[PDB]
Amino acid sequence: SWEVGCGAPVPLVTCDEQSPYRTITGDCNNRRSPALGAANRALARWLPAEYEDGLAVPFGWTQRKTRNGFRVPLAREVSNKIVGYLDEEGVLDQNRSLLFMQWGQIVDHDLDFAPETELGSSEHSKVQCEEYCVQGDECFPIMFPKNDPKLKTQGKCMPFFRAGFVCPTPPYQSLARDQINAVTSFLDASLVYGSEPSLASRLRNLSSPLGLMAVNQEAWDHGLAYPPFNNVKPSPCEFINTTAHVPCFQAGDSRASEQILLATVHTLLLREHNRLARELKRLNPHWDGEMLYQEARKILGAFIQIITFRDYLPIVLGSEMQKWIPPYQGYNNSVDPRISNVFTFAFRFGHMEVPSTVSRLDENYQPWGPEAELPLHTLFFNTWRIIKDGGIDPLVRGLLAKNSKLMNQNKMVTSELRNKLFQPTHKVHGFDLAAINLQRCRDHGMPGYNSWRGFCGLSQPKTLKGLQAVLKNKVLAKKLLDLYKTPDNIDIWIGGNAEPMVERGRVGPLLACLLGRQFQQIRDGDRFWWENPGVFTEKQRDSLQKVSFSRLICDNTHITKVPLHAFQANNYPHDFVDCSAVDKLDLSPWASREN
Ligand code: HEM
Ligand SMILES: *[C@@H]1O[C@H](CO)[C@@H](O[C@@H]2O[C@H](CO)[C@@H](O)[C@H](O)[C@H]2NC(C)=O)[C@H](O)[C@H]1NC(C)=O
Ligand SMILES: *[C@@H]1O[C@H](CO)[C@@H](O)[C@H](O)[C@H]1NC(C)=O
Ligand SMILES: *[C@@H]1O[C@H](CO)[C@@H](O)[C@H](O)[C@H]1NC(C)=O
Ligand SMILES: [Ca+2]
Repeated sequence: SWEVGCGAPVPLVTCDEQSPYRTITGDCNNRRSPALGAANRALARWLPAEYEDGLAVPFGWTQRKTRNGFRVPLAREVSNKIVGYLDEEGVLDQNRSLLFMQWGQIVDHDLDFAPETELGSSEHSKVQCEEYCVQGDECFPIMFPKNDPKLKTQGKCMPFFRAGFVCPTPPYQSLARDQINAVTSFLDASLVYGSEPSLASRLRNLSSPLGLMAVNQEAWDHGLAYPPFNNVKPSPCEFINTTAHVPCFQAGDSRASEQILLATVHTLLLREHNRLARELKRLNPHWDGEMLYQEARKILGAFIQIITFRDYLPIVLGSEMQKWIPPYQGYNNSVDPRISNVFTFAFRFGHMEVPSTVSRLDENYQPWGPEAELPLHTLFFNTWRIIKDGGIDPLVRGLLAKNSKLMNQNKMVTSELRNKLFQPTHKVHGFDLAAINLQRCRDHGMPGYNSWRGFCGLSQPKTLKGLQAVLKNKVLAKKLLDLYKTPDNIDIWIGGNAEPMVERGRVGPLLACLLGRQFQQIRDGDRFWWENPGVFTEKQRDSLQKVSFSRLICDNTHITKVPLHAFQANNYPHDFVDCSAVDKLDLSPWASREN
């Protein structure tokens, strides 16, 4: 053992152990090892990390240092040759609503975040990276390949900063560099409430005993709540419209406002906590502040576990759903709840499900206004279009009535993310989400494609021919072997995403395995899973078994017509029924009467 346990973790964390509510930090879930499943620890390593020096350095950092006797291609080149595409016609998913994309990004944010390293508070190292494109330290710039239109217009590289890691922060190893997971691994609404105590209350409304979440005071949505503004300037949401002067939001998770449609969902969620607290009180007026917030918070994590596990994963995993996640068999103490370093890349399949435009729909679900359809790239860190362009209900309608993008081997990721990404502190709509992902696999030390196929007990192509049969694509196979030179070197993100989709799901076999096992572990390692006997009353569970993403829209917007199955593709008004026809979360079983 390199080190059996390493430094840099909050020491002052201790366990009640008979309390009914999860900690904010994830700590105390597991009794045998308390730190397991908690924020600010290291991502689990299902397989030994693979670095250039075997410790912390990434493949593609030292030019002459090959991986298996071959230079790894530049991320941007893999981006340009395989990932990109021009024609947006015929890419939409006939049977996946835009909500299908959004929910994956929401679930993913609840489960994992590996942030960039610090010490850039007043760093021109941050800038040195920006301006002179010099590779050093944590500055791991993405260099453009010769023949790249960004050479001509943007400079020599796209900045990129290595992710945070445990113990020594700048910069030390061993044990071989292990990256941080800043959020709780349990599916527990951390994205509404925060994963630090400091954030969590910062966000509660403690100016009153009602247990409500702190809302916006400087703006409203037909009298409905909006998430509070984050007052940390420099703010990028201000930076996108110097005029509009509208900052990003404050949510339990830092990425809330990365695009308007994620910000939107956050909104629906905050509204759900407040909405619920008023009710707990009405039925239980005696209940204090904490009692109200804790119990609403508990209802909420349970709602996310149900939508995720009953509605969402079956349609992501397909046939592969039972092979990996069999019907719940109760809490298992031996199960390692931690998110693995590789899941955070596996879950990135969502990137190829993001479309190039967002829509606003009116009451008749028709283009609301002159400019209802907008390019995705003018919606990164855009909050002003919610508050000042007539409200969320129309973005929510877009979500129901528009279609997710289908992953496509010849059409993987839209240019909106591929050439136009806005990243905070960097100024242009000019970054590349695909290249980022690849540079990151390398930063996080991921094992190649074949290691992961090995891990999942799948065949391991060694030849152009081999790869053709697995991907079922001759040209993709060939491009990939022309750059990688062997499948042993293919970055997992691309490797996994290249595989044709399994039956009735949205990922290949490699990912259905990577995804399948992770989620199974987070459901089986949660002392607080909702269906865990003892956590809710039988009664209470028969009341949650009814919740629906349709219901969540009804109870928290002025939309009065919704689909019954929100994630399949639903055209108005055939597939649309009035809210009246939809099952309500009967909170009656939460009555706690003293006499
Ligand atoms: C338009 C919507 C989206 C945008 C603009 C976006 C953008 C980003 C960005 C900038 C990062 C940070 C990458 C890095 O610096 O390494 C990221 C990471 C990630 N994305 Fe997305 N993404 C979107 C949608 C999604 C979806 C739909 C999914 C899954 C269904 C997803 C899953 C992830 C995951 C798991 C991470 C890594 C987070 C971590 O560090 O644990 N994203 N995305
Ligand atoms: C910045 O925000 C303002 C709105 O806050 C945008 O201006 C609006 O756009 C049209 C006219 O151009 C009108 O329908 C709105 O009523 C305008 N409002 C105001 C105050 O001008 C403007 O387009 C945004 N700029 C950018 C670059 O996004
Ligand atoms: C806190 O709750 C009180 C009581 O409803 C309300 O008047 C106030 O607006 C809330 N404050 C904030 C900052 O959200
Ligand atoms: C508990 O999890 C461990 C780890 O796989 C394993 O022994 C077993 O399958 C599970 N079963 C029970 C009954 O806890
Ligand atoms: Ca979580």
